[PDB]
Amino acid sequence: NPWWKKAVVYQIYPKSFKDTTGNGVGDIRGIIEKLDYIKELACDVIWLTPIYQSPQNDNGYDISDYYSIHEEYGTMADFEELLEEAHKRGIKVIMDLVVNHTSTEHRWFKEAASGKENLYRDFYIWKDMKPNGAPPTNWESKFGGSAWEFHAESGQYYLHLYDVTQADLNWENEAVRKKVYEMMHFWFEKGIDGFQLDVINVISKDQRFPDDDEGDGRRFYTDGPRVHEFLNEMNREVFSKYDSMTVGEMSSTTIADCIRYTNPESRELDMVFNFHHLKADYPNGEKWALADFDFLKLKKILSEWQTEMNKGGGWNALFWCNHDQPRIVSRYGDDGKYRKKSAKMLATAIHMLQGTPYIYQGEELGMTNPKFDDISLYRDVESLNMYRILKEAGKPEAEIIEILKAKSRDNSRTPVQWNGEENAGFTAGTPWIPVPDNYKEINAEEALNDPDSIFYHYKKLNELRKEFDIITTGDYQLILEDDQELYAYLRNGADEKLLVINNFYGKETEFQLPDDIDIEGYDAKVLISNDTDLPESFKRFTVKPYQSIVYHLAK
Ligand SMILES: O=[N+]([O-])c1ccc(O[C@H]2O[C@H](CO)[C@@H](O)[C@H](O)[C@H]2O)cc1
Ligand SMILES: [Mg+2]
Repeated sequence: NPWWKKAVVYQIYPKSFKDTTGNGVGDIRGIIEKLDYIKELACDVIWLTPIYQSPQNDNGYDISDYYSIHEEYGTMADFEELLEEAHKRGIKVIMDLVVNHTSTEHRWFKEAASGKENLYRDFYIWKDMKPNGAPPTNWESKFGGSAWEFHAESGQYYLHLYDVTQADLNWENEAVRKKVYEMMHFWFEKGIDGFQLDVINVISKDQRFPDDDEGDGRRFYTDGPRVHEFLNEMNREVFSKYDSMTVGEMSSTTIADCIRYTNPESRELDMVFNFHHLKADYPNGEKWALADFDFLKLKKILSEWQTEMNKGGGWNALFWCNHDQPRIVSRYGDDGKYRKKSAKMLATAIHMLQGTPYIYQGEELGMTNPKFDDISLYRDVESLNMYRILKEAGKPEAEIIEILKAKSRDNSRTPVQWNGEENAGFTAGTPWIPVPDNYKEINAEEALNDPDSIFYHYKKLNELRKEFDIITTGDYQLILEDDQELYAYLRNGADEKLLVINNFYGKETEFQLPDDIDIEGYDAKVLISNDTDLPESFKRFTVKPYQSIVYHLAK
């Protein structure tokens, strides 16, 4: 019974969490000051997105030194004090591990690029131009364009699956794996409690490097032939030595692989995120296109991941939000009239699944997309570039702004709204990204003083996971699969059940318990609800707009 199984993790994006220095950028001291808040929310893990030394060409995911902290966030002494104060409050700390690639400003790369005969050359993935002048493969970077960048001085291309200054490490090379493990030991011995492993499932490449005539080439590196071998080796060398938690962030992976990644017998990872439920509103897999989410598909994806991982002995990391996705109230809830109720409903819908839940900073306040209506308010380079291109293509300003409001990666990066003071109390200076005007109504101080707040609903869900074992051990059973508005399911235990009923829309609808649900001899009590208007009988009743109810059934 490992500590991570009943944990709730709070995801912090430090640059937007809390500025204590006045430069408008969040810092580690700001995190320390907020530990009591995190503890009050009843999270027992904190996860920091990358804070390592980095040129910042790619939001910190381009690391030039894994052993030091980007100066703006604070000092190593600050970090060590964060670990000490977190641990004092019973809070564990996990870091972001980004080892598929490094910055091309990393010393290994600078050495490696300098000549084909340099000691570090094989730390990266180098290939010759094809005789026909083509790049070594037709693979595409996830940033667009070719995944190979030519280096004139040495006469070869290096592989970058991501941005140009993010060079893929050569995991075929034992020296590299060894270096990475040494670095992980450094952080564990400092006392951190685990890692999120960034796109870890793309580290094994097909060493034949064939062309892809059926896609962009991801089938030659996604969940590749040695990934499970590398993860298990990583587990033997590192993770097995500490009381650790590891969560792998898998890029377009499959359920069968994730079962293998997370089954305790594999000795690979503890849990994984997948992103399938967060592609439910992409029409034709077009990531920037507007569309309504496909509810039935959403329910099918969630259910499949619950039942198959449960069956296979895998473990899911449960989440709606991160620094790259729209805030969920705005995306799948109603950030208008039903902001509070729909935010509570969304939290319940996911937290009553089997898995380890993750809360993204500000999600517990029901923070919304900021709805910035002028390009001068945006920051992310992909947003600025998309605006520039759509403008040149003649799209009216208002239509471009509507796209950015739905899709900009800036949207979940606005500063956490602490209070009703200037810039919501995030900073005394000028924030690196603006705070939208809702902050006067949406902020921690307000939520903390409202017993009916989204915050306290999350706190209660968090404590429930510690109080009721069935949340962890019960199976999952989808019901009302084809219902156009309700997401309802059971968690089945030993003479004990949870019945979870969520209205995903703002209309009234009928719930009726299916005949094949056997609850003879079971007594019902409300475990948690977002509405005091409770049905006389849960077996058939009219569900209110965005109503969410969980019943504890015991025999
Ligand atoms: O510049 N960036 O910060 C950046 C870099 C890459 C990126 O795409 C992808 O690869 C990342 C690995 O780095 C993962 O973190 C992320 O989950 C995934 O979507 C998104 C943003
Ligand atoms: Mg600061």
